[PDB]
Amino acid sequence: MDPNCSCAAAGDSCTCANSCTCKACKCTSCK
Ligand SMILES: [Cd+2]
Ligand SMILES: [Cd+2]
Ligand SMILES: [Cd+2]
Repeated sequence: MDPNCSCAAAGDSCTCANSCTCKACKCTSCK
């Protein structure tokens, strides 16, 4: 369930290099 952003999990491999989805991503790959 991706509400606004389900990244910054530390360890896991988020996919913010292809196409971001989070509505409120805070990853350095999408500011
Ligand atoms: Cd990410
Ligand atoms: Cd992102
Ligand atoms: Cd995110």
